[PDB]
Amino acid sequence: QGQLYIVPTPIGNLADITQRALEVLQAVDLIAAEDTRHTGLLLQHFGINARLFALHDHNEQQKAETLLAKLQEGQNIALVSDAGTPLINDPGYHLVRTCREAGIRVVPLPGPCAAITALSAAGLPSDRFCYEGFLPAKSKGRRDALKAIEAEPRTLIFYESTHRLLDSLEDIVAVLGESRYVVLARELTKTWETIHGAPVGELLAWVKEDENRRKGEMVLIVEGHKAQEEDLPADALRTLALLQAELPLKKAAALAAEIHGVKKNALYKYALEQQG
Amino acid sequence: QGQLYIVPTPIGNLADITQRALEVLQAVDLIAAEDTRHTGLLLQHFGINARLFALHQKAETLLAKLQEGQNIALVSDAGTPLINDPGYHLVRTCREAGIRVVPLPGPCAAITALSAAGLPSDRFCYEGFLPAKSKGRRDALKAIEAEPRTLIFYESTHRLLDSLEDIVAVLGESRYVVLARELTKTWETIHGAPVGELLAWVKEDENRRKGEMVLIVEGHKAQEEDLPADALRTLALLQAELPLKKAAALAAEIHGVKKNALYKYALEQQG
Ligand SMILES: CCN(CC[C@H](N)C(=O)O)C[C@H]1O[C@@H](n2cnc3c(N)ncnc32)[C@H](O)[C@@H]1O
Ligand SMILES: [Mg+2]
Ligand SMILES: [Mg+2]
Repeated sequence: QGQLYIVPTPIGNLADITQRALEVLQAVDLIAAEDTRHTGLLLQHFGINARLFALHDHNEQQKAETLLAKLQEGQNIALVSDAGTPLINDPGYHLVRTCREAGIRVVPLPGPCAAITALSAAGLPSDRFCYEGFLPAKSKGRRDALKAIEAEPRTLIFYESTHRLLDSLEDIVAVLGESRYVVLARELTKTWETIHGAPVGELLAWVKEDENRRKGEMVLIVEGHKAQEEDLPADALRTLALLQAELPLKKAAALAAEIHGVKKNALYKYALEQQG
Repeated sequence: QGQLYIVPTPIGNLADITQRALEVLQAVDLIAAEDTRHTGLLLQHFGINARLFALHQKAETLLAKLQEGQNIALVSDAGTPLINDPGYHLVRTCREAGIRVVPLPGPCAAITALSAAGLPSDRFCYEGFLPAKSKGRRDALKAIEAEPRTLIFYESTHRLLDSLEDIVAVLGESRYVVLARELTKTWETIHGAPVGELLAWVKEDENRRKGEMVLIVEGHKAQEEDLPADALRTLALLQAELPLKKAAALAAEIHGVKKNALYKYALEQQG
């Protein structure tokens, strides 16, 4: 019977909270939080007292049923995360789905979002964009993920940690090339806030100039691929290379052209250039 | 020497304004908005006076003012500014001119709708307003039919029925769609259901299509198992050339299909 509230929290600047959020927090009986201690400190700063429930992804589903039962009893539950808004790389998906399928009102509240905040000042097209969150921590997985989105024409939003910023930048340089334009937004809404846009190679070089520039939390905005059709499809080239490894060059090119339905002369020229 | 500020505005709830935004508005001596009337009404409700600037080149004037040393705050009618509209060129020019841009967190209709829709969020794409023309809308839907990420669109009450019919025609009926209406207000309503069921539900009453809407559509992540004729012909061609096992592996890696299936199919054909 009681409604669930998705109340965002500041992303580092306490002053960046909404009045409605404070009223809702003081008007609810239980607050599901990623880390009770953290939220507890935030509540104390505003002089708000309420019950805290440890709700994180590890025990999300397990306690989703308990939260649903509590809501059915007429209680009001507000969901908060350490920062930004829940459900965006933060726990809450299973609980929200269970509440929705059980016929429970869900009241979302506007609030801070690191990706949106970075995009607003990114200086890049915002009409269409794709959010991807964190990148794989492994080199092979990261390279595969980057390759899969190499041809994406929309602006790309990624989340990044100081622990792997240099490796991720190097992988981006290797895959997407240094010509791509990338914007790094660090410590938004904080004293050391800094947004720097540049070619990937230039960006990397600038970051390596000082360790201070890769400290804290970061968001990466990658300009989408340009609308150039001169380059032939990469899948055809990969198939041609694999068939060359397994079969003779001429048969490999003929089979690749036949399956992909592309001109054989261009594929043969590319293969000859690669071999040379 | 001046600093540009991005100050998101409420989206239909005056209580959704943050303290930092109010302090920034007081601090800046010139506020630039697209719709002067809306921002003026917001300021009067908050009892704020300032030198409003109207947007319609204005980029050069704003850059000159910023270079002079005047703090300018950029605002929009609702939500976060410079989203689904031009203006990012000005931010890029200011960054290239040594100016410092301070974004402020604020309301976002798409993010707010996504946080409550319950559809997957680990990865999503925002497509903004769909084409107002039926042919354009159908072409856009076709271009994103195979997208596996959750899609977020903005729609107006005028074309909500047309958009729903277009999605029904293109994406079919089995697809799950969530409609968010009048978020952050007494009329807020989020309803999730198949496209056809949602269309019937919205047609059942007129108030359900009143205002501005946010549409969240789950990506295509089902019925991906099949045996395309291209894979079969490739396997047949490679079998005569390479050993069955090698041909099956090559076909599987080319078409991204299970190798063991192709092998069983080849054996059944041979049999
Ligand atoms: C792009 C122009 N945009 C401004 C929102 C801002 N740009 C933002 O990013 O949040 C206007 C569009 O956003 C949607 N919208 C705004 N407020 C809404 C609300 N309370 N409920 C539902 N939808 C809403 C709706 O589709 C409207 O036509
Ligand atoms: Mg922790
Ligand atoms: Mg968290």
